[PDB]
Amino acid sequence: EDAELLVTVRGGRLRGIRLKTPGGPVSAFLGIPFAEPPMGPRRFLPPEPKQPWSGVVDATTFQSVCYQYVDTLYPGFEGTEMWNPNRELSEDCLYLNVWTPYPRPTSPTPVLVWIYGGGFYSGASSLDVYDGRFLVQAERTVLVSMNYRVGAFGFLALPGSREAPGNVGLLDQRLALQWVQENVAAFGGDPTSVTLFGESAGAASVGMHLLSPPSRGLFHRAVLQSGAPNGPWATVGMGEARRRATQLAHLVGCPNDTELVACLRTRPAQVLVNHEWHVLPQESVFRFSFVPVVDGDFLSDTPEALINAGDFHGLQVLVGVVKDEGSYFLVYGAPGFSKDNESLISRAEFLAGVRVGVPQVSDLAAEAVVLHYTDWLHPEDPARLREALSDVVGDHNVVCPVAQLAGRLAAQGARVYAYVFEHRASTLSWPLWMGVPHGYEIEFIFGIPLDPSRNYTAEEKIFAQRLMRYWANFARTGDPNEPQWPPYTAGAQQYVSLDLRPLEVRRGLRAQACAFWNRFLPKLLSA
Amino acid sequence: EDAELLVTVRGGRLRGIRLKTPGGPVSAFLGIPFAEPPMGPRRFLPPEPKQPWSGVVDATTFQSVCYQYVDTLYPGFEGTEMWNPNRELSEDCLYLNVWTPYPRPTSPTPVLVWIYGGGFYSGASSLDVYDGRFLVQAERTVLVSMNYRVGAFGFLALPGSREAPGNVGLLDQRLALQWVQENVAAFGGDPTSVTLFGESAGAASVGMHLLSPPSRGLFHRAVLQSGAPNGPWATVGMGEARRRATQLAHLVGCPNDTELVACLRTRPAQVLVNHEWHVLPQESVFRFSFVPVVDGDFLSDTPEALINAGDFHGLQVLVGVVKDEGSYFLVYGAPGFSKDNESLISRAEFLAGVRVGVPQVSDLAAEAVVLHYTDWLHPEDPARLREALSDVVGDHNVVCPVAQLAGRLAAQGARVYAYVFEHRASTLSWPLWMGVPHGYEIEFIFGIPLDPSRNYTAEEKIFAQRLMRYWANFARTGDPNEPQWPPYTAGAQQYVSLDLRPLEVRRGLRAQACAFWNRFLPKLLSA
Ligand SMILES: *[C@@H]1O[C@H](CO[C@@H]2O[C@@H](C)[C@@H](O)[C@@H](O)[C@@H]2O)[C@@H](O[C@@H]2O[C@H](CO)[C@@H](O)[C@H](O)[C@H]2NC(C)=O)[C@H](O)[C@H]1NC(C)=O
Ligand SMILES: *[C@@H]1O[C@H](CO[C@@H]2O[C@@H](C)[C@@H](O)[C@@H](O)[C@@H]2O)[C@@H](O[C@@H]2O[C@H](CO)[C@@H](O)[C@H](O)[C@H]2NC(C)=O)[C@H](O)[C@H]1NC(C)=O
Ligand SMILES: COc1cc2c(cc1OC)C(=O)[C@H](CC1CCN(Cc3ccccc3)CC1)C2
Ligand SMILES: COc1cc2c(cc1OC)C(=O)[C@H](CC1CCN(Cc3ccccc3)CC1)C2
Repeated sequence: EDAELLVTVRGGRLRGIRLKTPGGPVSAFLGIPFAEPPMGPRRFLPPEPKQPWSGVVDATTFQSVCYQYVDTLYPGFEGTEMWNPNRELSEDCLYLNVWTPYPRPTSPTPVLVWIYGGGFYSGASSLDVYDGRFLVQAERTVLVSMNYRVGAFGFLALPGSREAPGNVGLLDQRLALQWVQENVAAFGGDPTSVTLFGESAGAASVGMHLLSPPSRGLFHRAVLQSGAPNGPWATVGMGEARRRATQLAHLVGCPNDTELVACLRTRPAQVLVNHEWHVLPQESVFRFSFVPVVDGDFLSDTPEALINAGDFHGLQVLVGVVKDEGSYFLVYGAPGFSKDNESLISRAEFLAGVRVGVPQVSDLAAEAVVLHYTDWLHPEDPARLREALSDVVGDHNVVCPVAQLAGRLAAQGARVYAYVFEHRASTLSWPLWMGVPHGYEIEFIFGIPLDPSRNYTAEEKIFAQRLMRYWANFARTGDPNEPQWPPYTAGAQQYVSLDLRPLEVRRGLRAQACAFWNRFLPKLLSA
Repeated sequence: EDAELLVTVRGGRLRGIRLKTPGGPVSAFLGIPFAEPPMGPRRFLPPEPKQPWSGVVDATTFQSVCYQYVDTLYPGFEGTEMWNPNRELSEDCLYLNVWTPYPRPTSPTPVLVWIYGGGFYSGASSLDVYDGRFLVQAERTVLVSMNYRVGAFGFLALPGSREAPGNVGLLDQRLALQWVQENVAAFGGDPTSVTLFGESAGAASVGMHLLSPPSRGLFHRAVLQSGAPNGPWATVGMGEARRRATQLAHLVGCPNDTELVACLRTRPAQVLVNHEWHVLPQESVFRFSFVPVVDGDFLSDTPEALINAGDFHGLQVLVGVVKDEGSYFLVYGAPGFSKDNESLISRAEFLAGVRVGVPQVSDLAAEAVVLHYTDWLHPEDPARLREALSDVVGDHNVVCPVAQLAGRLAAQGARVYAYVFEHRASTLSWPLWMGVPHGYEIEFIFGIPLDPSRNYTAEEKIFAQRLMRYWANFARTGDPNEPQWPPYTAGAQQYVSLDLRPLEVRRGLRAQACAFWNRFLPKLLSA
């Protein structure tokens, strides 16, 4: 046997596997249990630490994916399938993965912890696009990724109840981070240099750990890609969480909070998934039924309030967005959109699309959106309308929540670096009109282009290596730099473009659009 | 005696004067009485037709200027003095002026009728800049201009009362127009071709005659320069007119409508003028105490409603603005502004200036203004802030009311031509930062540069001749064209730039800005 692939952690012994990479081997420990399986009476409850085991746990393959909806929108299309579960679904799903250089580092090595996105309703650490093998070999880090509960299993909340307190998926993440603190040294990782990074709901997760004191001691630096805890999709208030939980019970034949959860616990996991989208109150894109709930516990206040009131001295954070954050979402409900035509919508479809992209706001707020995003010299031009609705959804859900987070953190003591990712992958299957869509920077950060079996270009490989170096520099030092990448500040608002050309420094994260969403529109909604 | 200078009109015989002009002689009949002097018991009352006289009235000089405030902001500065009364003040002021070619035309000639601006509180037909001799000689038109009551004497209203019904200044204008119908043929003018033109409050007056049926039979075309009847300064509601009238009475020692007006009729004219500005409810620029009142009589409803509900087929209209409608107004009250420095204001002064320029709106509405007019990449640049406040005032008071009117008229049957006047006069006394300010296209339309005694460049003389041709072409044919000047439409929104260069066609009268003022902001104020 190979001693490099045998590790003893606090709970017992593990057997890993040696993996090939174009640059040399790496060691991988996949499917390490970090919590007791949250099944049966355990459903909806906070995770409990995994009890010690005798013998050797086989950490040689990815474990199951947490129960979740499977996207049926374009069956067999690789653009949607790459995000779907690639292992069987199970509620017995709380496992994490460690990648380390081969042979294992003997001196403490900086740790990256990946939190996957997927709207808090989907995702898995086993997806191909999250393969940590390239980052670990090229940049000599330890990489950890964990599965955490999603959808009703992670975030159904009956606030006040002990049975379904909400946010347990976030506690799954915290438990994995405590696991890293306690065991990552056994794999050569340095528990004193832990950088959290995540995308979309994973980024929103990272931010929530920044704003929750019990988690803030489990890591040192943060990377938020295309997501933020203050996103209008990332949290729900207590009353709407209760209504969504109560409607879900009703749709599956249930029924006292205790009595309601007890009946929910009797239902097959798949039954809850089958009705998940039906508890959304209005037609929408970029909205998800079961998300973190602001209840005073995990989050003592709203993320916006917590951001505006925080001392962030000593924090370095790396944030950014893709060029077209909104386009991807339009084909899941905006009238007139399809990946298979050019989606050259009419003004009437644009107007209807605005209510789908900004659901549950006053007619006055919707008019304000139409005012800002209409070119009144070309009010009915279909191409401009398509781009404008994509900007509405992208600005409102991603860019402007990210800009607000970065502005407040910088103005309150944190060093912030900002990027816009502007390269469209040669391999992208989605239509050209979607531009650079949500999620398609991840494969470059993880160095997937280095995989020879895939058909990336030679400068795409160099680009991936640049990005891995930036990300790993930030993990090691708080500074992505080795043309220079300057910090983002509330005044100068500098960020860099990431593409095949050299770094170009630019100003303003859609500053005009984000003044509307971050400064004016809240005032309108309060009055 | 000279027969060219003798004319008989319905009220009796008139003697005029022969005027010299760089291009040839013109006949002028200045100071023709068209109403009984509205003095004593007649103050605040509708005008009464001039009773016929025996003998010959000498119409040889301008009559007195209607009682009015005199601008004291920069004493002896020609930029302010040129607008101040150049004849003694009197309530005995209801006289009009006719200019005709010498010798008198042999065939019926098109008539231009000028209505001066001055915020409805000031102005006079005698000002040097309204000298009709050049238009008449260059373009062989008949030109008429009238005095009409201003300030409290023209527009103090106690709505419902017979003693101060309001709008008598507009009835002064209407009576003069009836005089033109009955008498202009005696000067060679064609009463079937009468074109109204006016600037600022005169433009708004022209517009109100378009929307008042009794006036509509007295003219055929209209020209609105830098003003519109739907401007937020040009009308007041019944209750606010009553409150201003009542506060004016209170401030001059007056306690029943008839008893109140009777007490006011005893006060010296100058005493009413001395208190005129004190009835404005809030600190402001571009607001005037006594303006046309929406009463159900002269205006069946608000100008905005009448515009939106009217059939305008068969109407030709020429409308336009200067490049910098707002700058002039800032030195009358916006903090940090002066003609004598560069008025490089701070953000704090800008914010304060926005409430002065947009008085009596909700805090939320003010925030919406700040959002649209702040460049959030340069929120504090003094030069940009100065230009932004000027655009706020120019867009809100002039450009966007003119654009709304032009768009509605075109879409409802009228042929519309639109211009932006972009030439800054060589002789201009105001600082360079004001650009092309409110009012400074008038001297070119009237051909004042052809006066040799003045020091205009030769190119300005050519330019004035071009502009007179456009105006007279429109007056004769409804079409300024002889590069072509296309009609303005709600869709294409085409207009021409007027300066020393040839006609350049452009699109949108500040369209992004005016969507905010005309489409969104009203919805906000009602909610
Ligand atoms: C672009 O596609 C949308 C969606 O239609 C789907 O994709 C097309 C490629 C084609 O295969 C359609 O039949 C598919 O349904 C079109 O909008 C749809 O129009 C139909 C009827 O005309 C309607 O029943 C759907 O609800 C519409 N989908 C909406 C509103 O989201 C759209 O018209 C296409 N654009 C074109 C053809 O120019
Ligand atoms: C630009 O001028 C304004 C107006 O001030 C007047 O004109 C100046 C040329 C100078 O002679 C001033 O003293 C005049 O009062 C300045 O704003 C004024 O500032 C003073 C304080 O110094 C204050 O008492 C006034 O109320 C201000 N007036 C207004 C209308 O706000 C302004 O500071 C000057 N800007 C410069 C010099 O950059
Ligand atoms: C089935 O019903 C619905 C399903 C969805 C929506 C609305 C729905 O109806 C309201 C959405 O808005 C979602 C659209 C996202 C699906 C996942 N992808 C790929 C991706 C996954 C993870 C990270 C980054 C990208 C992005 C768009 C799904
Ligand atoms: C004394 O108080 C005030 C006086 C004025 C304002 C506010 C005031 O206090 C709030 C204004 O806003 C007015 C500013 C105009 C004065 C006349 N001119 C010249 C002109 C005359 C006729 C047509 C076109 C231009 C333009 C600016 C006057």
